[PDB]
Amino acid sequence: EKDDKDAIEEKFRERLKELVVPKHVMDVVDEELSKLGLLDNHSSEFNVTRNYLDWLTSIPWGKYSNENLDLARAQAVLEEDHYGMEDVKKRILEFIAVSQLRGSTQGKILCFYGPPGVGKTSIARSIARALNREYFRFSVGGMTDVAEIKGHRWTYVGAMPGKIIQCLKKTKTENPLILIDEVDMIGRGYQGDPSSALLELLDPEQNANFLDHYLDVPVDLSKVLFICTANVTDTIPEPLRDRMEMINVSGYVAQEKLAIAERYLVPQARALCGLDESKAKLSSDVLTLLIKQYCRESGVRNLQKQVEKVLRKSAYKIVSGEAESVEPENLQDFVGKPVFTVERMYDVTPPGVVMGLAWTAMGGSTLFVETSLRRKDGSLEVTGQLGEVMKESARIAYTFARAFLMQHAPANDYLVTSHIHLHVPEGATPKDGPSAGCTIVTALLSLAMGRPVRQNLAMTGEVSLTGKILPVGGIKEKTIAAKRAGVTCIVLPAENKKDFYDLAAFITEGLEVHFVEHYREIFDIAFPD
Amino acid sequence: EKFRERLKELVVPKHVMDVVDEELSKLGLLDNHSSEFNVTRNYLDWLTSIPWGKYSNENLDLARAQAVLEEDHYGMEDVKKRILEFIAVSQLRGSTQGKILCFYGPPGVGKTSIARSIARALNREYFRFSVGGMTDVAEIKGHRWTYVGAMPGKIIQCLKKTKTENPLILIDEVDMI
Ligand SMILES: Nc1ncnc2c1ncn2[C@@H]1O[C@H](COP(=O)(O)OP(=O)(O)O)[C@@H](O)[C@H]1O
Ligand SMILES: Nc1ncnc2c1ncn2[C@@H]1O[C@H](COP(=O)(O)OP(=O)(O)O)[C@@H](O)[C@H]1O
Repeated sequence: EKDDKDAIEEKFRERLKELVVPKHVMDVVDEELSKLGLLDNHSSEFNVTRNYLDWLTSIPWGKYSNENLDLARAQAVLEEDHYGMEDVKKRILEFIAVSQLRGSTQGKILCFYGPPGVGKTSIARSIARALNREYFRFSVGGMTDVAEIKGHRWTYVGAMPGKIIQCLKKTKTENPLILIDEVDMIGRGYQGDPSSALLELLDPEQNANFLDHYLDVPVDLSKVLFICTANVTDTIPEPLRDRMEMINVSGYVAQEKLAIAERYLVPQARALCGLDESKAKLSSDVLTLLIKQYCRESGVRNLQKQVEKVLRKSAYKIVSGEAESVEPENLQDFVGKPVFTVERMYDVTPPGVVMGLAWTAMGGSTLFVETSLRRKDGSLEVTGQLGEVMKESARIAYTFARAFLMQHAPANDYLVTSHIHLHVPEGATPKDGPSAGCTIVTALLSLAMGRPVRQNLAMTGEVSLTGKILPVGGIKEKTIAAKRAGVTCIVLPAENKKDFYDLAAFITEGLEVHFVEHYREIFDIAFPD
Repeated sequence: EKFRERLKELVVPKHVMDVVDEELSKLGLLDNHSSEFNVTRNYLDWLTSIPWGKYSNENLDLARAQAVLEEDHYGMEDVKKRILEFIAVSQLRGSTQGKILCFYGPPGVGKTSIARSIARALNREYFRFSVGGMTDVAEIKGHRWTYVGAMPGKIIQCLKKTKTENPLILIDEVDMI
């Protein structure tokens, strides 16, 4: 009757010899071992007990992983592994200083929202490497159930604990670092609870006594590192966001991205062919055209897709025809074909038509605004996204434009006595709706005066009904697109003054900027006389 | 294992490995009695059934196309001329143009017949789905799996049935949108 112990029970005690299991597991193991010795092989509970003891002994209970860090060395690792993220490194070094007084780990939980292709997942690896800390990743994008994170009922046959516990086993961790991908993209289902379970993951006091369905024990992890990723602020659940340590990451400028590609992406890519690193001929010139053709997107995702394929092509060829240092002329040969055209395809802008800036999940983008005549009464017809907030902002803009006209040029009654059609592209968040307020006005006055703007001028601003300008969100992301599209001048609200000066270096030089409080100012700027 | 057999021929893109593996792994977690298991199996079946990176061969000639055009229909001097222009341009590049092709005329003139003839000319697989009188975008994009009798996008369907990456699709009655 005890013959069944020799087969499996032997492996349990040997793995547990070093483990110092907590207070709750004192009585659990005693109960489990006693049952396993006396229950038959054909018993359902025997199989469950076998699986339970196998998991408990595999879990790093009480075997401490020695967290070692150095202030100066950690800083260097960040510099070495990644380019940019200046603010992020500072913030992370601030954490290191915090932990050093505390004489132990600190359970500050960070998140980086913003455009993709910034390297959120890779930054985490470097942080972990700098902190000599073990790392694992969750994808909340597909998180749908609590039974995913907390496991299934122990009683149920063939049950398995949650992802966090699976993480605990595999990495042999006591002080883990955790990544949480796409917090904003939480899945749904009949168990809509994982959204609120993320809240449980936030507070260290709820991380402590974190119940697992299979382990029949609350799991005590306190003061543990976590990193999260997102796209835009609004999409994150409010109760999570309010306590979460919200931090932004910026996009990449042309020359910034070029150096990144050469220095990091190419060597990582060159690894995947494995051919000799020196006398590589992926010079700036080759990459400059890759920028123009593929890299309309703010991040490096499309560049990475291209470059990785460039070196994959090289690998094949080691044994496929004479490459003869295959890796400007032969750009189209090696890749295939050009794709993208000039962004400003009507640099000679029609009257009634102006371009502005808007923000999107994928990154900052340039959006065009067109007005058209459809030919007492007079009306504006609005098209595009049919969201109510777009309509009301336009109505405001429409009326102010009329108001502006009646004092500036009382003789003209173009806008007053006509039906005008207006179109706006779909690439706008709710907050971007107001953001493109003045652009409409300009377009309307452009259509009314029948003259296009001072050439190559972009702009972003909400307009009051009496014409004063109001603050807008996402200045960082919007400015990138402006420089990308190669605008001469940007005019912004006075209250947005701080944000621009605080940006990266590269974007600042070669851009004319004026700060505005009232639209009267923009009128004179946009139209010389 | 059977999904792996399906994936053996129709290999998914490199970023889809994780999605496929994740679904298959959690299928192992879900009991075959659970509601989600049945839905999961459908999702995986639909995913694997798509001919990812798999396309039937295309052998073609402009002169042969004219012979097909002549034998299938009489007349349409201008129409034959117009369509051979696109065939010529497509042959030159060896790939599909950015610009797309549409035909207008009286009902029963043979607009759909031309489409069938072009497919036969190119030795190309053919499918047709109608957009005449539709008002719901969800008809195009399908519905999420939680819907009772979950049904995907029509475009996804036609790709699956044709068992190719490069099918000839007739999107009829675009005017009646
Ligand atoms: N600023 C940067 N410096 C160096 N490498 C970078 C930078 N930004 C991105 N990368 C590269 O991005 C890769 C990973 O990108 P990833 O984290 O998957 O993107 P995302 O943050 O959009 O999910 C890494 O291999 C890394 O080399
Ligand atoms: N010029 C033609 N020569 C031969 N058959 C024709 C011709 N025009 C139309 N047809 C016939 O029309 C039938 C179907 O027409 P269809 O494609 O439905 O027309 P439409 O697209 O205008 O509604 C086919 O059976 C085909 O034989």
